Amino acid sequence: MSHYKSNVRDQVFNLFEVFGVDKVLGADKFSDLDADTAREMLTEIARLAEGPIAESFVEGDRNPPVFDPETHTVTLPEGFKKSMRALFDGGWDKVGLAEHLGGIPMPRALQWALIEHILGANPAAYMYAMGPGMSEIFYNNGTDEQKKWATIAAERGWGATMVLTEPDAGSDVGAGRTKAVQQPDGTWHIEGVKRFITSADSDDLFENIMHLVLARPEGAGPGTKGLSLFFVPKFHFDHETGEIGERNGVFVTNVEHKMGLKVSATCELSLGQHGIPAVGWLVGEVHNGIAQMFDVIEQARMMVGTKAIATLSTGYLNALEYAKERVQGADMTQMTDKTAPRVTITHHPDVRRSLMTQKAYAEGLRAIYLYTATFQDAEVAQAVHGVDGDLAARVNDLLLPIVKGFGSETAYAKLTESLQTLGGSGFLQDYPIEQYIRDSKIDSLYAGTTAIQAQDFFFRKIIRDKGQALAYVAGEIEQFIKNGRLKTERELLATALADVQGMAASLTGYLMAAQEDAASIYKVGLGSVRFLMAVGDLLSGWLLARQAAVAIEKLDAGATGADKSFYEGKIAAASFFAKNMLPLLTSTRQIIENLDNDVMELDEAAF
Amino acid sequence: SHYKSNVRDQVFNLFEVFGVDKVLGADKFSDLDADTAREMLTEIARLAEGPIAESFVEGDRNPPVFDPETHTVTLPEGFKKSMRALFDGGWDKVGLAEHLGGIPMPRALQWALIEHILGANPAAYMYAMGPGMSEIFYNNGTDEQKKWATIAAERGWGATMVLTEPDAGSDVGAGRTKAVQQPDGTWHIEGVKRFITSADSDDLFENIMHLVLARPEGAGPGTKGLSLFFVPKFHFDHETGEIGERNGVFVTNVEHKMGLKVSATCELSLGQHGIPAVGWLVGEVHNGIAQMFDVIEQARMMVGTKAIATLSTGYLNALEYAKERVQGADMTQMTDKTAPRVTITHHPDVRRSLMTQKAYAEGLRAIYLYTATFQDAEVAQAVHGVDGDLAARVNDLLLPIVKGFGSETAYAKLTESLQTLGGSGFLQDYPIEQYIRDSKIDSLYAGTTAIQAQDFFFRKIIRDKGQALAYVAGEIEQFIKNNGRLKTERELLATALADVQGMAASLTGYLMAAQEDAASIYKVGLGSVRFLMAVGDLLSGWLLARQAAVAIEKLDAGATGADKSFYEGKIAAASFFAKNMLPLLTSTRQIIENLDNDVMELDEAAF
Ligand SMILES: CCCCCCCC(=O)SCCNC(=O)CCNC(=O)[C@H](O)C(C)(C)COP(=O)(O)OP(=O)(O)OC[C@H]1O[C@@H](n2cnc3c(N)ncnc32)[C@H](O)[C@@H]1OP(=O)(O)O
Ligand SMILES: CCCCCCCC(=O)SCCNC(=O)CCNC(=O)[C@H](O)C(C)(C)COP(=O)(O)OP(=O)(O)OC[C@H]1O[C@@H](n2cnc3c(N)ncnc32)[C@H](O)[C@@H]1OP(=O)(O)O
Ligand SMILES: Cc1cc2nc3c(=O)[nH]c(=O)nc-3n(C[C@H](O)[C@H](O)[C@H](O)COP(=O)(O)OP(=O)(O)OC[C@H]3O[C@@H](n4cnc5c(N)ncnc54)[C@H](O)[C@@H]3O)c2cc1C
Ligand SMILES: Cc1cc2nc3c(=O)[nH]c(=O)nc-3n(C[C@H](O)[C@H](O)[C@H](O)COP(=O)(O)OP(=O)(O)OC[C@H]3O[C@@H](n4cnc5c(N)ncnc54)[C@H](O)[C@@H]3O)c2cc1C
Repeated sequence: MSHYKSNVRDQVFNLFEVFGVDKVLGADKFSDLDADTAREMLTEIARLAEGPIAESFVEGDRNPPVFDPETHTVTLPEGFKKSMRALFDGGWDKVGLAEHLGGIPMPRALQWALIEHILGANPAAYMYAMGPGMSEIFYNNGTDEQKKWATIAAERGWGATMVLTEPDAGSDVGAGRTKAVQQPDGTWHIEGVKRFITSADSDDLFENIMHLVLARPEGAGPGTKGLSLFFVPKFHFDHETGEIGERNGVFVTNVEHKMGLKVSATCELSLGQHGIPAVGWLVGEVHNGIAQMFDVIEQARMMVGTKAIATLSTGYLNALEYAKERVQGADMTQMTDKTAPRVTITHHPDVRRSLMTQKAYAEGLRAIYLYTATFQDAEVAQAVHGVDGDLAARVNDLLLPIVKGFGSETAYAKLTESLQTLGGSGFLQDYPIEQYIRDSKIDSLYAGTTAIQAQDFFFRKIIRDKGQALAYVAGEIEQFIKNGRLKTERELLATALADVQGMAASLTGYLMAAQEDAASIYKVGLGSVRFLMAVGDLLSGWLLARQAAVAIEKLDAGATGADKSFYEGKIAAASFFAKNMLPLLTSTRQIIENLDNDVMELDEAAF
Repeated sequence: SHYKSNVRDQVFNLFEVFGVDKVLGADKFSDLDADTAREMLTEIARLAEGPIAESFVEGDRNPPVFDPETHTVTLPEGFKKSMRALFDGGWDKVGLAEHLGGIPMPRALQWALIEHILGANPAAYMYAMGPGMSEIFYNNGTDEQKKWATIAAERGWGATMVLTEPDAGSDVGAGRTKAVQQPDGTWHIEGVKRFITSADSDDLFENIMHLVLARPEGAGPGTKGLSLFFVPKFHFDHETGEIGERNGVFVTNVEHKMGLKVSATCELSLGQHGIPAVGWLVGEVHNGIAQMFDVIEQARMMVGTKAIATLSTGYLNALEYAKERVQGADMTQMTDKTAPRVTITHHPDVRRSLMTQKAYAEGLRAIYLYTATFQDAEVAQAVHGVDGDLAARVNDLLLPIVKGFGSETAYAKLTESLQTLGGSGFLQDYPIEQYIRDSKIDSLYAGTTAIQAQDFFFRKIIRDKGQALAYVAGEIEQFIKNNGRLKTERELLATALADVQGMAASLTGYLMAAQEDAASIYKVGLGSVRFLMAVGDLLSGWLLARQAAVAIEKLDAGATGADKSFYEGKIAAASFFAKNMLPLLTSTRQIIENLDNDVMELDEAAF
């Protein structure tokens, strides 16, 4: 079979046995979707991901997209286009799409679990297929007239792009110089060159593409808040019928050569530089670009983190299958006996340490993104957590930099253990892990670098939030702590919580001390990413412990066979993570408590 | 041009810190002075930065192509040009014994020279490892065999080490390749070997000497039944060296790898194509694994230096980018969206990461140069006051540090080098993504990190009765006890030293409990790799601190300009490492002190 090793068993356990998302299924917005159908959908997309979607994982890498300068188009490999079709023909492009655009209503915790499987099998496939959901974002932000266009874009399944980055404006989006010039008929002419645009062309996958392009109107202010968002389609079209018309002046001029994620065309997007204007329409006919664009950035950040977690999961499972089957060496209890029976490497403790590490973090991460997703529907947050819409929004925003930044960095780091398990064979392309790594290194970069995530997590999602969302999550962790076979984990989780509390209190000191000493703010930057990672380790230990608490209930209730084995591994993962991962936060708090600006005062030439 | 060298740091280490110049001009190195050595370093560094780094990208993008019916590989023209450059300079004969045409040199200077090739195009050095392996065959050979070794050395033949079979990788002793004795005293070798580096080399050499482990018919099991054989690709005149008829050792496969592509990694079939693979019993004694380990020691030393070289040019590339790249405002001006833009070396997190790349890069350069000062008894005497026997013991202790800690550290910290480049870090246009891909293998070949950790504990500490480790502990303890501008660094080093002693005592405890309960040995396994990494971090902080003390002396004396900056960066690096990396070992010690066999007893099906 294929490279993509699924785990719907773990998804359902999270959705149903731990977070209780089924408690909303069958009622209200999800009236016509019951718990059984949800499991069947999860099983269906997992089989589609393992088959036709994973079919072209290797081809997309070894036979990558090509730029045609004769036509300013991109060619994609045949096998990848075949997988794209399999996804369209199942309607898996309409996941969580609003009902009035042809989607099936769902809790987003379910939606992202469905999404995970595509991202584990062929992540670029899902990215090419985010058009409809970006069309919906255009709908929510559009005028009534534009809402008709957006509807056409969703129903005909046009592709879509996020167009922010320029050569001199990446994390500083506000530094972009692309301009918008208003015309007499109310349209705008966009003029500029954007860089690193995903899916900017897609060969003949779609009949049109919607480019969501950020630009600065003539005479607008500086920074992000001078920016406006424009709807710029690859082709002109009839605003009633949808009939595709004349080519619009927005062309790809180049296709990057990347370490991984190769079948994802990443292009220089040139607007107006080829003899026809790039006409764009101002979204909602208001000047509000960076706020509007962030509805899409927020989705992209959720996707990138889930992708990372999706890829660590099948990394681990590939490594496990290999370890179970590979004979090498004697049991360590028989080390000196050179006649002793050879063993499979799962008998070797460093192998078992590295499998338990991959397992605990993979499953720990899956819980986080699903937990995060239970705060994205007001109805689910109320039903499962008892929190009103405003608190739900805030905790979702708090948790996104975790899903993206902590997921980003952990999945790549732990795939090293994945590959390691294969011994020398991990370095061969014959096995999928080296590509998992190359495909995953980008997740720490696009949709905001990890540092950008950490600076958002602290400055916006905590400080500007006055600690409300952070205080709410800490409250749930404390409640689990204060409540037998779980006493030791709880003791370690209590240390870990104090440690994170320590780190937050320390950093906030450095920040508010900056008013009498401006250089103090650098200590916030020096610690922000480490603080983010600790919060991600704290959440993983907590969520993993919750899961063990339930596995104990189900075991005491008499689970047997394959179920028993599953629940037994939750206990193992939870105690391992408590004992081997969490303690390191104590020394991290202390390191953060003793930060200084020596590294800032040092002259650049001394590096 | 991708490769950024650092002769200055090498000289600073060799001369101002370790005083390797105290042997130049006397005894074995009569005819080589310190001024000459500085010149050899800067020459090979210029060659590596030019003709040898020139084909780094080409070797990767246009990797060797295998012809299966000729059993040969074609290497890309540009890489072969680099090899001839290496040859025309005698850089294939670095440290080779004088009686083989080599220039006598202390091994510390030798690995310093080699570092440049490994940084510019590591696979080029591997192809060029022939003469040094001929010197090993020489040392282990009969008088008649010594004549062959000399021919092979001065004629510049390539060479391989042939151990791995499909089901014998870490367990070399499981290998089934057989050796059949012939009436005249030769042997016919029959078997298939896997993953053999440089097993074919296009036309770079007129012969290749395969050093093959094989089990003579009727010899015992495990590694002790093995014997080493001299198996030449071509038969040759034992007197004149004239090349004769092809020997029956043919490559039947070449792997497709994640990185290090230009290095042919071949399946080697001995005796399978109707022509016998004649082999000669090296030294005409049965002592294979002992003999092959002379080469395995070399290979382990090289892999580590390779990992370290790759991180150094990784960091230096990252530093140049960060110096030139403008993005964002100073965070003391974060709120003002009209504040001047700054180069990213101003941003705390970028400076945290550069400091991290620097401290580890230069910490690891010190470790491998330190290790190399115990590989000449003459140098060990002059620089350390240590007799030949302890010198060999200390060198054996440090090799798994160089290999195990060096491989894992370089790869991980390269993640920071790529991050510093932002999105451009994911592009092939820059060399870091290849650094990563080319570097992942170092944790695997020449023994995996688990194998390194296991060698380190059981053989280099326990079987050693702890005597080498105690010597090193002494030198760290002596540095702590000795100005007061390093008082904080010394306290942190004292903690760390104690923490590592904690680890070593704990693991020794688990070993001795296995006398009464064999399963306790698993605890040693669970902690071995963490322990190895701990000793590595300790050594880096100790060596970085020694460097700071010498930089303080040199700054106090009135250093200026570029020298001043260099010395200042050593101080900042030693202080950062002590305050940001060393404390984590305390947590690690507590984790090791509390290991359990839960993860061992768990049923495999629960993973
Ligand atoms: C196409 C499918 C596949 C795509 C895969 C990935 C695609 C990409 O990579 S797209 C390029 C992604 N680019 C980024 O993510 C930018 C990363 N850099 C940052 O985020 C910086 O921190 C920013 C925010 C750009 C710094 O600019 P500032 O002007 O300095 O930001 P402010 O803090 O002043 O906020 C101003 C304005 O911006 C909105 N905003 C900021 N942050 C958020 C968040 N987390 N969530 C929602 N909105 C946010 C706000 O509207 C804010 O206004 P306010 O007055 O402060 O409320
Ligand atoms: C030329 C192009 C560049 C090539 C680049 C490298 C390519 C490669 O990867 S080459 C293949 C490398 N293969 C390995 O590294 C094997 C890794 N596995 C191990 O090392 C295992 O731990 C071994 C040692 C194979 C375990 O087998 P055992 O029989 O169980 O070993 P013992 O501990 O009982 O000792 C047996 C015998 O071997 C000698 N020995 C062991 N360890 C060493 C070390 N570190 N250094 C020197 N010699 C060693 C000893 O002679 C020992 O006998 P003794 O009675 O204990 O003295
Ligand atoms: C494969 C790929 C696909 C992409 N697709 C898209 C797309 O579809 N749409 C789109 O709009 N963009 C896209 N991008 C652009 C991507 O979002 C940017 O690369 C990313 O936001 C980082 O910007 P940059 O490359 O300019 O890095 P830089 O902004 O130059 O950052 C370089 C380094 O500086 C650090 N840094 C920068 N500013 C700060 C600060 N204020 N504080 C601390 N550290 C800082 C960063 O951490 C990083 O390590 C894509 C990029 C890639 C690689
Ligand atoms: C690019 C490349 C080039 C190579 N070149 C050469 C060459 O020139 N010459 C040569 O002789 N060999 C060469 N090799 C072989 C290489 O040395 C082996 O791949 C390596 O030693 C690991 O062996 P293996 O692949 O069989 O993996 P395995 O031994 O099967 O390792 C699988 C996993 O099990 C673990 N494991 C195995 N045994 C134990 C144990 N006892 N205790 C704890 N953990 C254990 C390992 O750490 C690893 O995580 C090369 C390999 C590669 C990838």
